[PDB]
Amino acid sequence: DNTILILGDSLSAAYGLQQEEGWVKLLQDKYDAEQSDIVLINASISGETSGGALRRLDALLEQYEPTHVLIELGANDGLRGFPVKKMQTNLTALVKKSQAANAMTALMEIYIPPNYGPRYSKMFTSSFTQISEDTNAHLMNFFMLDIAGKSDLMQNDSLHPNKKAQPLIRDEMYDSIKKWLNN
Repeated sequence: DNTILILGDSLSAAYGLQQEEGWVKLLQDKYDAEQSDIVLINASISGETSGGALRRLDALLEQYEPTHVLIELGANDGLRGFPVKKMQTNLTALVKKSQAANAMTALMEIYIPPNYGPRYSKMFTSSFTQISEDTNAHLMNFFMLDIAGKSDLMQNDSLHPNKKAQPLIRDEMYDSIKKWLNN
């Protein structure tokens, strides 16, 4: 039983693509073809924030009783310049609710452009390390780091990865998930 609830935003919800082209579904295809027992449940919603997810999580945990929760949230809070202290409170509560439901929890590190200056971007990214220290959630590398500088992998809007990016993200997530579940 390695059932992983993916609590993400547009970076995991196949924004601008068909759901079947998105990395979560491509990653399940890979698992299915390699005799894995991992099952991904995608609960990602485009535009989701840390506080919006917090309002949904109790119901998702009751619904699926996942053994693992992988959080990929906060980019929308940071793009909007929301206070990092409040995002940190919200993400910590997400982790603690997941752990209280017996789910092993991972948190993806997120990076944002300096739309509110470099110091806010550092405050924002460092908060994920602080939540991991506070909760013991497993920190995951941001899969966009090696994608966002490649224009052939990004949609016209320069924000969302395109269809070509999805197999690449699938392979980074295969590796990050494998390291977590051996970790």
